[PDB]
Amino acid sequence: SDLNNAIQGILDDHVARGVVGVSLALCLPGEETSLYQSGYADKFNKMPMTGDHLFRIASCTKSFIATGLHLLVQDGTVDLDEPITRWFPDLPKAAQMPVRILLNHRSGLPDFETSMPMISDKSWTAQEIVDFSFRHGVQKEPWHGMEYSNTGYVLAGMIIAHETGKPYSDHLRSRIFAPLGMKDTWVGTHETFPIEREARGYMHAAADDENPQWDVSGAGDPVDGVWDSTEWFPLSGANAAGDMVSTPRDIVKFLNALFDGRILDQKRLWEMKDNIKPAFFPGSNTVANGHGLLLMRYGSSELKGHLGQIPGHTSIMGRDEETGAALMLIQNSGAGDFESFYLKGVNEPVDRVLEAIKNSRS
Ligand SMILES: NC(=O)[C@@H](N)Cc1ccccc1
Ligand SMILES: [Ba+2]
Ligand SMILES: [Ba+2]
Ligand SMILES: [Ba+2]
Ligand SMILES: [Ba+2]
Repeated sequence: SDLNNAIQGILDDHVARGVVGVSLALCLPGEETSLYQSGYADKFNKMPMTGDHLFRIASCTKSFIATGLHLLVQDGTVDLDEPITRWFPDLPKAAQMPVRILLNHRSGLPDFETSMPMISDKSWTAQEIVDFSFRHGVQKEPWHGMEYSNTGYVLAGMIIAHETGKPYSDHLRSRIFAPLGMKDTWVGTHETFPIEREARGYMHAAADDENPQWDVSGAGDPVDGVWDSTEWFPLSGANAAGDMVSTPRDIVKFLNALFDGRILDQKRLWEMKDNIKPAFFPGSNTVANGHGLLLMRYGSSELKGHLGQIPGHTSIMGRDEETGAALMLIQNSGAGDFESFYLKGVNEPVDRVLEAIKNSRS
């Protein structure tokens, strides 16, 4: 179609800007998932990006942890409004923290991401990360306002594990990956994934990388204007906040099933996607969030899904509720600064795609 051609052109233009590679999966109503790629999986080997290359999805993981949690709500063992003192009795302010605040970025919890060394081989524990957060972050009052929280999701993961008696990867695999045939999806803290299949991730030595969000010391020198950051950070360090590995294809599988109502009942899905308040994420198109899903605005279209930033892999997934379209776009270029083109600019091709879809429907 002319749509195919416009979309490939969008991805082509984006890599021509200096993005190493990009992988897209897009499903439209009444149609199969279409896959598109441009540029390279591996910059130095000049290996072409395919629909089978795996990426670290970063915070897109949170949508799966939220889903996992809401599933345990359905099982009747968890209440979205009950205090987390049940699982975390000695956690400061826990009595003011209902289960839901862990998912909605309004808990005031101290965060760990900006203090955590991104270059490391340390195997982290969920509790280590929690203790590390309280050591290095600033805690605010629950319900102070929205401030993006990775710690809330780590604690969510710990609930999943206590309520099921196994690592949270087991719950996500049996209740989500298996039933939907997501065969190319892994949970990084608790599962070994095949590195040889992963697209390489690239941090760019860019001029607009002024205020890096990460401790990226120990990097060494850039080759051809980039670092290969694929294996800088062990995924256990992100844990339930960003440890998943997947393909745009598998992500769209998840997204179709979620919005179709084939995972969560009507009430848990409404909670995830419709029970919303305003939300900010620096550099991004985020305007609101629910309990596991961000609302990201692209002119006259909006996606409900998530963004993900983990060194070298930059992702946007979501569902446009008006058009029915589900998408996951991951590039293997990034930087440290939220406002860098290599981070924030992942939104440009996304915006262009939603407007091309719109055109072909007008
Ligand atoms: N926006 C993101 O995708 C990152 N917060 C994911 C992440 C969590 C924890 C550590 C590193 C990375
Ligand atoms: Ba500086
Ligand atoms: Ba390492
Ligand atoms: Ba509109
Ligand atoms: Ba037209």
